[PDB]
Amino acid sequence: IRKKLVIVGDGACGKTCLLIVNSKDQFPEVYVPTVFENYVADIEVDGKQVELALWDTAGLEDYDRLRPLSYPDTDVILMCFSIDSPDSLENIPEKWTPEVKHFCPNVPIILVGNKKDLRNDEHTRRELAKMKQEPVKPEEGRDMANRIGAFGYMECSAKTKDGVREVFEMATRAALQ
Ligand SMILES: Nc1nc2c(ncn2[C@@H]2O[C@H](COP(=O)(O)OP(=O)(O)NP(=O)(O)O)[C@@H](O)[C@H]2O)c(=O)[nH]1
Ligand SMILES: [Mg+2]
Ligand SMILES: [Mg+2]
Repeated sequence: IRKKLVIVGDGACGKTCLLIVNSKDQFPEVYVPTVFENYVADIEVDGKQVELALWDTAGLEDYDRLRPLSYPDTDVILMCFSIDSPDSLENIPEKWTPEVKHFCPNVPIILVGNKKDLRNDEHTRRELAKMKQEPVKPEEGRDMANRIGAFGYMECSAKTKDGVREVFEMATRAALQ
């Protein structure tokens, strides 16, 4: 069984790192903005054997006209924000859902909060407190998931691996149904 996954979301919100930790076990050393990229992951869910094509896309506006070339015939979308960036969550209904809904109107969406390891990070909390902000709360992520009609809401850390497996298990289930 082959299924296609496309990952989207604000620049630097952790998309590439999430695909790599899942499919190569290594955590990339240098932050390099994505143009486009492809990876493959073999996953097994409910005794079903699945070869998941992972289509990585650009968060940078520089590449907005390129990103839609990745959408044909998608089976599941991972729509991401970073827990260290409340504005990246605000941009989910502003830009990511409108775009996905247009190109892939009925494809299931998993809303994914990345960088969970930064929720309790002192530097992050101090930096955001300067703007009278704080890390995204799980309740806020889950509210947004409901608002946009996502299949599910998941949090993870590519850095520590917490929750990564479950994101891809959920995405595969979604892709199969
Ligand atoms: N603390 C922490 N940092 C992370 C995590 N995942 C990625 N990062 C860091 O965040 C930066 C951007 O990550 P990356 O995956 O490249 O982001 P992206 O969403 O693919 N960006 P683009 O849209 O530009 O391709 C990198 O410096 C990376 O090390 C995570 O789980 N925790
Ligand atoms: Mg990237
Ligand atoms: Mg915005």
